[PDB]
Amino acid sequence: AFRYTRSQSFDIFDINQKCFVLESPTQLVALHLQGPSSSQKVRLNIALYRPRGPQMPVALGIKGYKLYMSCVMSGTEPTLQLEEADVMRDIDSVELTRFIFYRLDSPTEGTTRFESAAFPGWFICTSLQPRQPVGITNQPDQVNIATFKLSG
Repeated sequence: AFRYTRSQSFDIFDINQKCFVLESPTQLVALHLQGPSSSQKVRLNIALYRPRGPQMPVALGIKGYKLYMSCVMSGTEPTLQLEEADVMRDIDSVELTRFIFYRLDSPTEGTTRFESAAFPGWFICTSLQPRQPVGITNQPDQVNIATFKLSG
């Protein structure tokens, strides 16, 4: 279990300077943005949680679109999705742990990885190629990018 402490908004880019856009209500994509005002860069409203004991556990809100990121099984594959969810005070079930990621900062380099709490060993990643969905991988930074830079 995790209990909400506060939220803070951040810009995010991957290590190749791709940002996120909301391609459709259920899919984020990563691209090099310099487009029109129908392609609006996504910011994250990062909800920080305090654990029980069983670390910076966070939920990742898609700022202004009323969505949170989650990891769920689809078929037999771990999958990143976006779900309509309100702000969750208490994450106190295996089910709700789908919304929790461990924010893993490398302070010296200012980079960050996000590991799923529901699927340990799985990390948020982007394709090496632009205009592809944001996903999860158990081979972080291996023919994908799992390294991000956040700025508040």
